[PDB]
Amino acid sequence: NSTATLCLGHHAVPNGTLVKTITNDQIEVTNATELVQSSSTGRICDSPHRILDGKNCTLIDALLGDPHCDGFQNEKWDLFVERSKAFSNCYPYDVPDYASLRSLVASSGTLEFINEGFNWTGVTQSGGSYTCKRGSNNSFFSRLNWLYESESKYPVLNVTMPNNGKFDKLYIWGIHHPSTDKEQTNLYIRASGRVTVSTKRSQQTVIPNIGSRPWVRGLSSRISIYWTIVKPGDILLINSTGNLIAPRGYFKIRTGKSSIMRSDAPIGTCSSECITPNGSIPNDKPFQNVNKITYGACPRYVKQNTLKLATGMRNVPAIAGFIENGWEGMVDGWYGFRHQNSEGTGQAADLKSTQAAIDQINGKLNRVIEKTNEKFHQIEKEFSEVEGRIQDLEKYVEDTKIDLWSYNAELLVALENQHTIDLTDSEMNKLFEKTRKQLRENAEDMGNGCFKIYHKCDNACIGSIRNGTYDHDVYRDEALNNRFQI
Amino acid sequence: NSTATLCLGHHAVPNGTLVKTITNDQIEVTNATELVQSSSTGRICDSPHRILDGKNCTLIDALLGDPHCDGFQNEKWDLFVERSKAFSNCYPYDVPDYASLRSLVASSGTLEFINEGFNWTGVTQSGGSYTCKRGSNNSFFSRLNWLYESESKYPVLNVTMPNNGKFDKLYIWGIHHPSTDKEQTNLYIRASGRVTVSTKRSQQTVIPNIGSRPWVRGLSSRISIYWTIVKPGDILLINSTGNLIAPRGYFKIRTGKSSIMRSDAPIGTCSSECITPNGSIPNDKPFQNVNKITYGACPRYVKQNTLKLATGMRNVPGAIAGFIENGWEGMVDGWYGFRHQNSEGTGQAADLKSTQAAIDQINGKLNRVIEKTNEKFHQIEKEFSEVEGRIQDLEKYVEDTKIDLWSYNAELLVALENQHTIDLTDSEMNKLFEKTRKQLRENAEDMGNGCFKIYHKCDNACIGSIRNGTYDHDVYRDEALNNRFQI
Amino acid sequence: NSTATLCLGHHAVPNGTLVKTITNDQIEVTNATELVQSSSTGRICDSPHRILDGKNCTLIDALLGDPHCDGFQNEKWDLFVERSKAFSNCYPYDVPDYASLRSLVASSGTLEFINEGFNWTGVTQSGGSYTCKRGSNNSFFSRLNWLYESESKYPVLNVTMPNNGKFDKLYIWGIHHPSTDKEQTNLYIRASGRVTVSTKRSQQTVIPNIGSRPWVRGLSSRISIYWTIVKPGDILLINSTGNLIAPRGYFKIRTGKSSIMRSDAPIGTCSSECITPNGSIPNDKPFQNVNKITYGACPRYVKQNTLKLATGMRNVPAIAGFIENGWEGMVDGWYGFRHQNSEGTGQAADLKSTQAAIDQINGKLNRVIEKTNEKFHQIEKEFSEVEGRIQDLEKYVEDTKIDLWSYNAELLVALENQHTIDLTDSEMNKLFEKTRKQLRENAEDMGNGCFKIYHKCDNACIGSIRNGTYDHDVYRDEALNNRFQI
Ligand SMILES: *[C@@H]1O[C@H](CO)[C@@H](O[C@@H]2O[C@H](CO)[C@@H](O[C@@H]3O[C@H](CO)[C@@H](O)[C@H](O)[C@@H]3O)[C@H](O)[C@H]2NC(C)=O)[C@H](O)[C@H]1NC(C)=O
Ligand SMILES: *[C@@H]1O[C@H](CO)[C@@H](O[C@@H]2O[C@H](CO)[C@@H](O[C@@H]3O[C@H](CO)[C@@H](O)[C@H](O)[C@@H]3O)[C@H](O)[C@H]2NC(C)=O)[C@H](O)[C@H]1NC(C)=O
Ligand SMILES: *[C@@H]1O[C@H](CO)[C@@H](O[C@@H]2O[C@H](CO)[C@@H](O[C@@H]3O[C@H](CO)[C@@H](O)[C@H](O)[C@@H]3O)[C@H](O)[C@H]2NC(C)=O)[C@H](O)[C@H]1NC(C)=O
Ligand SMILES: *[C@@H]1O[C@H](CO)[C@@H](O[C@@H]2O[C@H](CO)[C@@H](O[C@@H]3O[C@H](CO)[C@@H](O)[C@H](O)[C@@H]3O)[C@H](O)[C@H]2NC(C)=O)[C@H](O)[C@H]1NC(C)=O
Ligand SMILES: *[C@@H]1O[C@H](CO)[C@@H](O[C@@H]2O[C@H](CO)[C@@H](O[C@@H]3O[C@H](CO)[C@@H](O)[C@H](O)[C@@H]3O)[C@H](O)[C@H]2NC(C)=O)[C@H](O)[C@H]1NC(C)=O
Ligand SMILES: *[C@@H]1O[C@H](CO)[C@@H](O[C@@H]2O[C@H](CO)[C@@H](O[C@@H]3O[C@H](CO)[C@@H](O)[C@H](O)[C@@H]3O)[C@H](O)[C@H]2NC(C)=O)[C@H](O)[C@H]1NC(C)=O
Ligand SMILES: *[C@@H]1O[C@H](CO)[C@@H](O[C@@H]2O[C@H](CO)[C@@H](O[C@@H]3O[C@H](CO)[C@@H](O)[C@H](O)[C@@H]3O)[C@H](O)[C@H]2NC(C)=O)[C@H](O)[C@H]1NC(C)=O
Ligand SMILES: *[C@@H]1O[C@H](CO)[C@@H](O[C@@H]2O[C@H](CO)[C@@H](O)[C@H](O)[C@H]2NC(C)=O)[C@H](O)[C@H]1NC(C)=O
Ligand SMILES: *[C@@H]1O[C@H](CO)[C@@H](O[C@@H]2O[C@H](CO)[C@@H](O)[C@H](O)[C@H]2NC(C)=O)[C@H](O)[C@H]1NC(C)=O
Ligand SMILES: *[C@@H]1O[C@H](CO)[C@@H](O[C@@H]2O[C@H](CO)[C@@H](O)[C@H](O)[C@H]2NC(C)=O)[C@H](O)[C@H]1NC(C)=O
Ligand SMILES: *[C@@H]1O[C@H](CO)[C@@H](O[C@@H]2O[C@H](CO)[C@@H](O)[C@H](O)[C@H]2NC(C)=O)[C@H](O)[C@H]1NC(C)=O
Ligand SMILES: *[C@@H]1O[C@H](CO)[C@@H](O[C@@H]2O[C@H](CO)[C@@H](O)[C@H](O)[C@H]2NC(C)=O)[C@H](O)[C@H]1NC(C)=O
Ligand SMILES: *[C@@H]1O[C@H](CO)[C@@H](O[C@@H]2O[C@H](CO)[C@@H](O)[C@H](O)[C@H]2NC(C)=O)[C@H](O)[C@H]1NC(C)=O
Ligand SMILES: *[C@@H]1O[C@H](CO)[C@@H](O[C@@H]2O[C@H](CO)[C@@H](O)[C@H](O)[C@H]2NC(C)=O)[C@H](O)[C@H]1NC(C)=O
Ligand SMILES: *[C@@H]1O[C@H](CO)[C@@H](O)[C@H](O)[C@H]1NC(C)=O
Ligand SMILES: *[C@@H]1O[C@H](CO)[C@@H](O)[C@H](O)[C@H]1NC(C)=O
Ligand SMILES: *[C@@H]1O[C@H](CO)[C@@H](O)[C@H](O)[C@H]1NC(C)=O
Ligand SMILES: *[C@@H]1O[C@H](CO)[C@@H](O)[C@H](O)[C@H]1NC(C)=O
Ligand SMILES: *[C@@H]1O[C@H](CO)[C@@H](O)[C@H](O)[C@H]1NC(C)=O
Ligand SMILES: *[C@@H]1O[C@H](CO)[C@@H](O)[C@H](O)[C@H]1NC(C)=O
Ligand SMILES: *[C@@H]1O[C@H](CO)[C@@H](O)[C@H](O)[C@H]1NC(C)=O
Ligand SMILES: *[C@@H]1O[C@H](CO)[C@@H](O)[C@H](O)[C@H]1NC(C)=O
Repeated sequence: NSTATLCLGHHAVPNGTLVKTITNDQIEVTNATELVQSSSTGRICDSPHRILDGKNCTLIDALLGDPHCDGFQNEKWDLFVERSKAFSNCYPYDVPDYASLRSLVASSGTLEFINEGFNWTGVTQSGGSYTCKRGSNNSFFSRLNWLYESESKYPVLNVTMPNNGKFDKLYIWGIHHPSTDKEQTNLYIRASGRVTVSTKRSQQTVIPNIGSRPWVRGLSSRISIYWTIVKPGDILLINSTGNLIAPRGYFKIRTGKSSIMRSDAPIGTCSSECITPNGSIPNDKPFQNVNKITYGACPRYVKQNTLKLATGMRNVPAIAGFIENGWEGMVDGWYGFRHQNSEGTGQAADLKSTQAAIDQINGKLNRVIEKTNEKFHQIEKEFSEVEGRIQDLEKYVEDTKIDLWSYNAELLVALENQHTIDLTDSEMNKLFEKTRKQLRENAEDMGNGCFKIYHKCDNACIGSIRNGTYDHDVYRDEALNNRFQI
Repeated sequence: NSTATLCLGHHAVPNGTLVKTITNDQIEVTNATELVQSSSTGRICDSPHRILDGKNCTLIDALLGDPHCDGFQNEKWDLFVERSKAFSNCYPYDVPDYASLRSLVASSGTLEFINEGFNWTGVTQSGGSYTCKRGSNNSFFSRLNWLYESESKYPVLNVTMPNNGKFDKLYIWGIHHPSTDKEQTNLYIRASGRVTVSTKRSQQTVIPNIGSRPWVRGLSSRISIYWTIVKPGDILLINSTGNLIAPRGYFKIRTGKSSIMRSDAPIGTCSSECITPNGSIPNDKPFQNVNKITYGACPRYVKQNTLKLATGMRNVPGAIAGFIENGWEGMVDGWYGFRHQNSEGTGQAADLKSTQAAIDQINGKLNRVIEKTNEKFHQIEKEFSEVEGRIQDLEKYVEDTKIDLWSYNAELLVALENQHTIDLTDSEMNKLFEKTRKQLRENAEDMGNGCFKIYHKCDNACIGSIRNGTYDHDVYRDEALNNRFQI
Repeated sequence: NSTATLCLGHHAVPNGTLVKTITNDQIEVTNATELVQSSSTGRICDSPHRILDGKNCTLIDALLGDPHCDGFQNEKWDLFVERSKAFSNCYPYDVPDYASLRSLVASSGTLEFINEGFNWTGVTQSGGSYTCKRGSNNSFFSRLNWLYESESKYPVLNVTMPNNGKFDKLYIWGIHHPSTDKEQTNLYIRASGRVTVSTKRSQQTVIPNIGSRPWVRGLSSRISIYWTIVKPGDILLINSTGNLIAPRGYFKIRTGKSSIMRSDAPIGTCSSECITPNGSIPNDKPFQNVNKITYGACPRYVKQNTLKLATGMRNVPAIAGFIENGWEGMVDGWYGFRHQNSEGTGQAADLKSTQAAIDQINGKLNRVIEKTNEKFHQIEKEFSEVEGRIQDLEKYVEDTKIDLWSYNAELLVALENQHTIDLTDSEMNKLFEKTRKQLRENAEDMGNGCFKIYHKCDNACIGSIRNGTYDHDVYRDEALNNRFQI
């Protein structure tokens, strides 16, 4: 035979993967990678973030100084983990705007407390209760000071505490709501008391409401917790005629990246930057389906449980070229040559075109994988109580956010996959045209991805075509003689 | 040395449509479809959602038990429709945080009420008023209990009601603000009263303010409405020495997909999943411009009133010529096809396979644009009757931010999709041309206008063999090479 | 000698610019434009928006009528600019909902005040203080009326003011908190006063708290500011037994595009639609990095400090064609021809293909640049105090928004640049194919972007190829003779 065949082709695999594009919902590619993190280890890694396990204590109980929370005194955290088993074991209390106090302490990230010498002359300090046992002693919240009558007298208190420092001061104080009038008059001589806590710019007044309350841990009395922030150069001024649960000092309030999370996941010895209530998750992938509640450098939450990014070309199950099919038998390259000549048949991968496609697919992998982590503060996203307007707005904000990011994730994968298909198809065409330019007038396109070479073309000659060193002039006379005969 | 011409082309229409792409603001295509729902029937369909027309009653008036709202007792709804003509015809009242009470009742979706036996020994029950007529006699809110003196005595009430069930209880109660001291002392012996309603985790104390308020429906007194939710295992405790408007029981409070909408649109007999204050709208399209207030499975609201998605190729208005120059208005039975000119005359034939390939891809993207579409969650309020400050600004800002982002998404999506449709329909034309040139081998030359000069005798059957893909170039190669390569 | 060479090419520049695409993080193009506004002039332009410089006055002090703010009476604004140097110099006061009042007045855009004749029979009007000097005399807030005892009597007030107009009325009023019981009884006979301000649909009751507050400008007393909006057809009813700081009328409350901004930037005589606290910025570009706080028609805020949009093709620094190289020596076009023939060598730009590429790039420039400005009202985005739940939600919404727009901006530039690279490559190939179709059998593709023309091809013949009027039949006999020799 005075001719040879040179076919251009691409590889194929027996186990393709379905992905989505702009055109079709399901197209098979040779390989893909998952972009949605859907699994967790189940453990909260104690590195690199400072994790603080609240165990039996809520953050507020550790703030007030519930006795079984004494170990939390002056503690700091990057992430405070509140357990569902936590409980209160001191004086029954409520906190108006509980969520806001819990949030502002959590964000501050410290329970550092500085005692201050308040001048409570005329009243008895450190009132206790059998409902707040600390060891063998009736006691009280470690950071609050229960004031009451001294010598059957409760003089009007007018006590000041200036902030001469360079930091903000967080003062926690309260008001005692006795259950009976006798109880009211025994502790505070008057049948009713008043508290005004003021600064240069603010004032807070609260009236105790004597009366029976539903029984909670052996009492029908209550304490209401309030807070006051005193800026540097401002002054705390306390006026009371009874029922004041006084502060023993202030908490340092700092600005930082700390937060709080509800979780029953065990704390483990490992390292992971992203934390969810289900446990830590890796943050290599750009999206995650584990939990919309996150802490740290985290993939963005989406509704999809899987989004596959194509990392290879379309998978397509005498000799023939790429127009017909792909080559499962080609394992050492993505594109290559098959030939038939006087020496038989052969196959060789084209490394340069293979690397050009691989470099682009790895290129888009870096862009899709590095424009990734959400890294700012998080509102609450789960609610135990029905609250109306503001809770509705929080849910609406989070739902709007998730739908937009789910849309972004869906579009990104479809656009990226369409481009991956296009670029891998383009490399095939570029190799074919490159080969056709080499052959000049010595070959004809058979239309199936193969060239009919109109001269004797041994393996070294075929190698020169794969080489880019084929000299068409050497064979032109023979080839034109074979092509243009009658 | 006879020859023939075979031209490749695509169709064109006289009435094209302008669409947008990544490049141009206006490019004419053969066909397009609208993606923004911009019209409504004006009618609220009563299916498949349970619609409840409030008619003359607000949701709160039906909750409290205004006499002309008695027909709303124990009713449920998926969507409560409040009319602008609604009015109150009972005791003048106000509700601190009205919007929150209205919202949580609306979301619960039921006015189911369970009477309970409270112990009001020592006081007179069921106080009435002439401004709240029921039938012929002075009456009051059906679900509220006006307590006052018994035998010139109002003992300190200390009444309990445990929650021993497995669901939450919503208690509606109130406080009477008399206009004069005589009124205060006649009904409630002391010159001032107190109310404390508490649970294990909450307590609410409110002080009546005796005095005249502006005249409303014949009275200068007021009732202030409050509410309390009691969890299972918790206990309601009521302590009062006067002015208490007592509850007669609790409302069931549920968690579900119910809501409330202000609208004057009539309710109709039809079926439609998306409801807006303008009426029901179809939800086939991905976007809508009718109203940012929606209920049900609805297209997403965008600022654009039209977004046209290309569903055909670019529209482009004696020898024959191919696709390079123009399109073929005379081709009606296909999108791509052939024209030939040979010894037997001229002819035209559509290529069915390549036409379907284009249509299949365009229908493919039509599905993707339409299937990832409906918003399916709860909606905050988006219109406001009073100017309120911080929280209302944030609600408006959230909604404005959302709409701008979805408007951007819709604009980009249509421009990308249209660019791809133009590109794929152009590609099908080029692939059909390349497919033909591969068949002809050395028997033809590209004339540069979308046509081939075939350098051999090429009768109608021979032309048909090229369109059919069965043309054998070897049969004609000798004749063709002789015609091509002469001096 | 009896042949010619015709090469197809595109231009190149020595100083390319790096942009991003879908594939690579850094690809050099001939030209690009910046999409992120990152600089400000430092000046707030007084046009075309009505700027009102508060100078020494906060908006609230101008509202109440602090004497050194008398010049702001009845003033209007599009944007009120509050300075950090502002101060109060009247009676010490607080506003329980300061931020909300400041916001609704700012949004209304006017301090227009309508005096009304209230019936204060039985009390003395226009109470003053030495802490609020107007000229040289004890005075008070210009818009408030300090009522107190007349003839050692303070009768119970029951005063009405109906709204019979067609607009809403904003009433600003207050309550006096005396520091001692002596002040309380001297001004108001009773040891305590009560105020109820009501309408058909609302009622507000407030109790003074007698007692010492921290020293502010020589006094320990306070005024608490409250407000009431009265709709058309509604009625204001004021009931007082002491301590009432009465309104002298109402402020007009309008609905419009006005707002308030904190800034120390100087106000300028210039024109700029977009204002930031750093100063006015141009709004030609679609995005900006200057400040998330904006007023007017503004580019959207993004985290990126630069986003470069390609406005030219990839930059690729005898004769050869585009397969190898770009042509830095081609300055008058984007694509063109280089030839070698019997009359010498030459270069010519192809205007049609250059304009086709430029028109597509200018076309996408309009779409990227014209659909751009945010044109609605803005929440607060910086906070002086630590506040809890609602502030967290405000921060979270703004952070969510900025990340979404930052993502949109990144994806848009990557897609646009990929398409710009692709469309400019396509124009080069289309020009090459157009030339190849013209030449028919008279030339062969040399594989480097050049044609070998197998006939004598003078300057006029080359011109006919570039003009699209080359007649291949004229030269086909000569060309076939040179090509097909054996
Ligand atoms: C329910 O709430 C009311 C309101 O706080 C509570 O009222 C208190 O009732 C006691 C009697 O039970 C009053 O004490 C009496 O005052 C007179 C005044 O002279 C005195 O002579 C009597 O010996 C007795 O001390 C008390 O003043 C009153 N407190 C207020 C603020 O009005 C009531 O106790 C609550 N009941 C329950 C069961 O919670
Ligand atoms: C006003 O009404 C409430 C409603 O009952 C009264 O509260 C009740 O007070 C008694 C004790 O005074 C509580 O009984 C306790 O029950 C536990 C359960 O085992 C038991 O261990 C204690 O030894 C004691 O028996 C009862 O729980 C409590 N009810 C609620 C709902 O908390 C209140 O005392 C009345 N106050 C008056 C009349 O002043
Ligand atoms: C404005 O609101 C005030 C605050 O409630 C109302 O004050 C009430 O005024 C009446 C007399 O004007 C007081 O009643 C009198 O009490 C004395 C006490 O010795 C008695 O001797 C008289 O026979 C008469 O009953 C009433 O106590 C007082 N309310 C309170 C809580 O102190 C006033 O009525 C309102 N004015 C309006 C709406 O015009
Ligand atoms: C405190 O002042 C208010 C208002 O200055 C007094 O309320 C007024 O009471 C009169 C008495 O009926 C109301 O008269 C009504 O006039 C309309 C006119 O159309 C008429 O249709 C009614 O049948 C009735 O006669 C008047 O509307 C009402 N004003 C308001 C704003 O509600 C109040 O009586 C004073 N309180 C004391 C204790 O003096
Ligand atoms: C502004 O408020 C004052 C006080 O609330 C109103 O003045 C009061 O007007 C009534 C009727 O004009 C007076 O009643 C008269 O009392 C005299 C005895 O002094 C009696 O001889 C008459 O037959 C009549 O009953 C009332 O005394 C008077 N009170 C005061 C303190 O002057 C005044 O009408 C209000 N202004 C307007 C425009 O409504
Ligand atoms: C702290 O705040 C309380 C109220 O929030 C202020 O209470 C007031 O205390 C004075 C005593 O300095 C009381 O005045 C006295 O009343 C007796 C009894 O009639 C009288 O005989 C005396 O001549 C003297 O006037 C005043 O009633 C009381 N206020 C109230 C509303 O009851 C206290 O002054 C504040 N202390 C400081 C240092 O700011
Ligand atoms: C309740 O306690 C407060 C806080 O200790 C007392 O306020 C203080 O009152 C004194 C008396 O005038 C103020 O002294 C003044 O200081 C200024 C600033 O240098 C000075 O220029 C004056 O000549 C005068 O000496 C002091 O500033 C003030 N402190 C605060 C924080 O307000 C108040 O006196 C007590 N209440 C009663 C009724 O005594
Ligand atoms: C399928 O594609 C993935 C992603 O490109 C390949 O996984 C990468 O493999 C290289 C070298 O083996 C690593 O350096 C990358 O970190 C891997 N990336 C990811 C996301 O895993 C994988 O090798 C391909 N072939 C398969 C899975 O058979
Ligand atoms: C991670 O944990 C959360 C809750 O801690 C899981 O969310 C619940 O999933 C169950 C699965 O049946 C649902 O029934 C609940 O309605 C979900 N609750 C909430 C509040 O979302 C979540 O499924 C976990 N992630 C997993 C298992 O991948
Ligand atoms: C809604 O309320 C209006 C106002 O009361 C009702 O219209 C009145 O209806 C009664 C009874 O038919 C007539 O006697 C009155 O003459 C009507 N007045 C006016 C001004 O129209 C209306 O019927 C109510 N409709 C419903 C469904 O409750
Ligand atoms: C549906 O009704 C709404 C109002 O319920 C219309 O929206 C308002 O229409 C008026 C009339 O032009 C405008 O002045 C308002 O500015 C519109 N408000 C908003 C938020 O858009 C809306 O145009 C109606 N749609 C149809 C199709 O009738
Ligand atoms: C690089 O591209 C920019 C943008 O296309 C060119 O700047 C434009 O120049 C025209 C004509 O002078 C102006 O009408 C446009 O307003 C300009 N646009 C922008 C965004 O500045 C610039 O000339 C190009 N540079 C080179 C060297 O070609
Ligand atoms: C803003 O207020 C400050 C402080 O009152 C002013 O500074 C005073 O300026 C005037 C002349 O400009 C002098 O009479 C005073 O001696 C300055 N210092 C003081 C009073 O401590 C400033 O001028 C005011 N600026 C404006 C624009 O009103
Ligand atoms: C515009 O002004 C803001 C604040 O006045 C600048 O942001 C601050 O920049 C400094 C560095 O100069 C940082 O230390 C602060 O932390 C920044 N604060 C905030 C809130 O961002 C901003 O850089 C200015 N931008 C321009 C273009 O002038
Ligand atoms: C197919 O199987 C091989 C080994 O059997 C594996 O390496 C490859 O990842 C698989 N392909 C895909 C797309 O998972
Ligand atoms: C938590 O409380 C339970 C029940 O009182 C107790 O058995 C357990 O030891 C506590 N754990 C810690 C860490 O305090
Ligand atoms: C505390 O205040 C009293 C005034 O009641 C004062 O006499 C005393 O010096 C102050 N300091 C003390 C007791 O250390
Ligand atoms: C291919 O090229 C190499 C050098 O690039 C040469 O050594 C070899 O002989 C050529 N022919 C083949 C490999 O058939
Ligand atoms: C235009 O497109 C729509 C939707 O793709 C299709 O239903 C309709 O039949 C098309 N019309 C023509 C004339 O092609
Ligand atoms: C209601 O409460 C009163 C309180 O004095 C009590 O005497 C009476 O027995 C109670 N009635 C019933 C039916 O339980
Ligand atoms: C294709 O169609 C033409 C016309 O009917 C005919 O000449 C030819 O043999 C057909 N070949 C097929 C269907 O394989
Ligand atoms: C096109 O330009 C060539 C350059 O020489 C010229 O020969 C020819 O006449 C021109 N034709 C037209 C139509 O401009």
